[PDB]
Amino acid sequence: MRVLFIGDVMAEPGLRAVGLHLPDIRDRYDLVIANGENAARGKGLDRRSYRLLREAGVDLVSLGNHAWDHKEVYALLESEPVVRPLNYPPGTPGKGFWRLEVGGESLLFVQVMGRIFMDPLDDPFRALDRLLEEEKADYVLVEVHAEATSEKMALAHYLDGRASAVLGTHTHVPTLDATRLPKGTLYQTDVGMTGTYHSIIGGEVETFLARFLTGRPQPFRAAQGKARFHATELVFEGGRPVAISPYVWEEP
Amino acid sequence: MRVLFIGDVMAEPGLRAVGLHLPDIRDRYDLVIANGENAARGKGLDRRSYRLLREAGVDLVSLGNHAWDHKEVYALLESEPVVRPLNYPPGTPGKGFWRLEVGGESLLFVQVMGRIFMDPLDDPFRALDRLLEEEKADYVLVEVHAEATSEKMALAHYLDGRASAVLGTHTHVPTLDATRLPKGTLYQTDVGMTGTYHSIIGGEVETFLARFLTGRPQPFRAAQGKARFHATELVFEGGRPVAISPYVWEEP
Repeated sequence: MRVLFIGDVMAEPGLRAVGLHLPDIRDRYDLVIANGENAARGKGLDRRSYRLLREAGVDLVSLGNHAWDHKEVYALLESEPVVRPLNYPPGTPGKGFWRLEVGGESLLFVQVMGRIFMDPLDDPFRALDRLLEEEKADYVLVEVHAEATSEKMALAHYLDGRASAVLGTHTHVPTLDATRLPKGTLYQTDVGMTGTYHSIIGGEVETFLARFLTGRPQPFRAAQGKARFHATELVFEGGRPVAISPYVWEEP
Repeated sequence: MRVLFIGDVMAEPGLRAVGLHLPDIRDRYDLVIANGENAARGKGLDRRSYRLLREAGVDLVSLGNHAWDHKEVYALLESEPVVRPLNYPPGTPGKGFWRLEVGGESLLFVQVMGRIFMDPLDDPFRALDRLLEEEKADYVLVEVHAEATSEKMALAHYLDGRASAVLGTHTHVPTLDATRLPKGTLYQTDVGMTGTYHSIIGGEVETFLARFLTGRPQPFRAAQGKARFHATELVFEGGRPVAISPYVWEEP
């Protein structure tokens, strides 16, 4: 099977890039997965954004810690192809994984959340052991939403030979390190954000700068401008991880 | 002038890569700068590491938060082309910037330390303002050694039009976002590490994997393996930043 994972869809720019370009390339994949944690104006996921992602060809959407920003996410999380970090404590709405079926083969998608430099949560390492224990598929893709590169790599290595591929997100900047670990698992530190980089982490330049220059609070505002579409191609065949390719498209 | 910035040279592997490869391409540049903060076994810069980097063709070595690990740096800081973060408080040994000379033109190089998810230091934003006011040069290259991508992009935009180029480091993974800001400043979140990626951030996989699984301390151990040479090329001509290009060389 051929899978395309779309990195963090920011606000309008991110949504526009996906809706504008994905249709032109959907023919090339069996499944498309995209992180839509900030798909709604730069904060949370809402019904509108979700429908737009799906209409562009997205089969499954992952979140992050900005997942509870909208009340519209709960409805989505319980009846739609949407997943929040598995890493969350018991009694947390939604699912931490999703099983995708395609042409006789299955793919288990798991999103997990890093802990260093972030809010304390369940051990992502052992949460993955428990999940891989009771859930089997031909291929396993694990999204590591985290700040620390070492933590992402520690998870990749801990998952080597078990997961088919491990892709990191949340850092909003694409990495040039796509490779395969010793036991054959594909890995990339960060797929990057899809949205406009004519910003600072997707936020409005002056607003974030003021945030850094004054040390005082600043209303979050999403930047607007031409965007970039960042995703990573993954090929899985023979129960094996075959290739990983960072992809990029620019809004004319 | 053509400047080459070699990203965080890790341990012996990093050193081996620069020693073997830099000599082969040195003639292509007027200036070569390399972050050597982890050059000594992974922690600090010693006489052997520095001498090796200089022998390969490195004109100026930068440090960072691991600059004080090896006490041999203090003597190096007083007489050799070595700089530590400008960001540090008064009374800190060594210089925080350095002026290089080529073909009559001048290059002001400055390294600055990030503050988010790091030990608190002076405001780098206003520190750069103070430096750029008193120090002038045909060109200005700023190294932003930080963990947070938002802080690196914030420093880049605050420096737009003022610095010829702004390159990030400390993350140990090259970013595929080399571009130019509105006022013409060249930028890149992270040049990446030069050393063996058959590890995690350069440490032995088991060691760091044990740190995440047990939550108990593990002394740091540098990993040995085949290394990669990661750097970024900078073209400065006519007094304007002309181009930025990530560079890669794999050790066979």
